[PDB]
Amino acid sequence: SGLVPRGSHMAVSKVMEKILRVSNIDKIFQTTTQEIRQLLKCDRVAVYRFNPDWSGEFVAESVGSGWVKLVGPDIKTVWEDTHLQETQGGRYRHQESFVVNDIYEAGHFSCHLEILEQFEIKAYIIVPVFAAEKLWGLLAAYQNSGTREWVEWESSFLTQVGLQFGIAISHAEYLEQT
Amino acid sequence: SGLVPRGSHMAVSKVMEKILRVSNIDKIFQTTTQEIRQLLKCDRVAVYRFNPDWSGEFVAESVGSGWVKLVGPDIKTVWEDTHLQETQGGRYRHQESFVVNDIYEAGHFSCHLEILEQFEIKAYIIVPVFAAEKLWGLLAAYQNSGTREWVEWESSFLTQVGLQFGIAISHAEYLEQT
Ligand SMILES: CCC1=C(C)/C(=C/C2=NC(=C\c3[nH]c(/C=C4\NC(=O)[C@H](C)[C@H]4CC)c(C)c3CCC(=O)O)/C(CCC(=O)O)=C2C)NC1=O
Ligand SMILES: CCC1=C(C)/C(=C/C2=NC(=C\c3[nH]c(/C=C4\NC(=O)[C@H](C)[C@H]4CC)c(C)c3CCC(=O)O)/C(CCC(=O)O)=C2C)NC1=O
Repeated sequence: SGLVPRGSHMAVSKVMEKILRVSNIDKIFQTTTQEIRQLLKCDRVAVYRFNPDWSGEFVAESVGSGWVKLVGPDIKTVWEDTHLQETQGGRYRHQESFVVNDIYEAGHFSCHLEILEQFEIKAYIIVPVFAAEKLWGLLAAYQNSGTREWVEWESSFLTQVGLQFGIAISHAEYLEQT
Repeated sequence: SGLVPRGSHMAVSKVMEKILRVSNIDKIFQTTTQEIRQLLKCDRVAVYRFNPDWSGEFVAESVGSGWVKLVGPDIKTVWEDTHLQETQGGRYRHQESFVVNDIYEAGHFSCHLEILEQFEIKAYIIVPVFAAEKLWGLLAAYQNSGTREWVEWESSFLTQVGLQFGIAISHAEYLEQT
C-alpha cells in the first residue's frame, strides 16, 4: 500500500521553496520556527546565533501562549555558555544533534539547569546550523509543559531544517557577491 | 549522546545546494541519481517523465555495471503503462510513494511482471515528482540482483529527493519568466 505525504517532508520542502524565492532570511526564520512548532506541538522553537567569542543570542523564535517571549523589538536574550565557549561550540562543532527527553536525566551542571529552569525548559532537541564550513548557531525545539519522549522523525526533521537554515545563510552570503 | 550526520540528510542538503547554484536540471538529475544509487547500494536509479497522455520515458539514470543502459544518446526507453494512463498517474497522482521488497509478492499482472523482468527488476521504491500541482513523473530505485527488505529511511530519502526534483523543475519554469 501507498505511503501518504509526511508532515516533516512537506515542511522541509516548503522551506526549500522559501529559500529559492524569499531573500529576507529573518522572515524565513520567523515563519519556519512557527511551522516547526506547530508540527512538533512543542512550546518554543528558536534560532540561536553565535558571536565570534562563542557567546550568542536568540535571533528568531515561535513561542506558545503563556511562555515568555525571548525575541522581539527592544529585547535581546543572550546566553553566554562557558562550556560552549571553552570548546568552541561543543558537540555541535562536529555536526552532532542532541535529544533530551528530560533535563534532569541528562547530567547537566546545576548552573546550566538553573538557566534551563529560567526558560521553563523540560525537554529539548538541539541541532547545528552550519554556514559554509563554520558553526553559525543552533536551532532548538523545547517542551516547557513537561518531559517528552521525542521520536526519530522529530529529531531528523529538526536536523534537516537546521541544514536548510545553514544553506539559506550561506546562499545570502554568496549572492553578495554584490 | 550526539547524533552524527546521516547520509540521506547530507545528500538531500547537497541536492538543495545544486538547485540554488546549477541551472542545468539534466545535470542535477544525472549527478543526483548517481549519489542516490551509491547511498542505497542499489542497481538502478531513474527519473521517468510523463507525456500528456500519461505514457512516459526514462530521462535520467544511474546504473551499475552489468545492467542494461536505458538512458543515453540515441536511446529512448519508453514505458506506456495502461494502468497509469487509465488512472492518470495511479496512486502517484495522490502523492503516494510505493515500496516493493519482492515484485512477485505485490500482486502485479503478468504483463507488468514481464516488463519488470525485462529490466531485471526484483524490488523497488517509486516516488512522485510533482511540478507545480501537476504529477510530472516518477523517481524510482531498483534492486536487480535480488529481493530487498527496504527500510524507512530509504523510502523517506527517495521521497524527499522526488520533492526536490519537483521544486527544481517548478523553479526553472518560474525563472522563465524570461
Ligand atoms: C540554543 C540555546 C541553548 C544554549 C546556548 C544551550 C547551552 C548549553 N550548555 C551546555 C553545557 C554546559 N554548560 C555549562 C556551564 C554553564 N552554562 C552557563 O550558562 C553558565 C555560564 C555556566 C556555569 C559554569 C556546562 C558546565 C556544561 C557542560 C555540562 C552540562 O551538560 O551541564 C550544553 C551542552 C549539552 C550537550 O550538547 O551535551 C548546551 C547545548 N542550550 C540551549 O538550548
Ligand atoms: C518509473 C518507471 C515505472 C513504471 C512506468 C511503472 C509502471 C507501473 N505499472 C503499474 C501497474 C499496472 N500496469 C498494468 C498493465 C500494463 N502495464 C504495461 O506495461 C502493459 C501495457 C499493461 C498490460 C495490460 C496493470 C494492469 C497494472 C495494475 C496491476 C499491477 O499492479 O500489475 C504500476 C502500479 C504499482 C502501484 O503503484 O501499485 C506501476 C508503477 N513502474 C515503474 O517502475
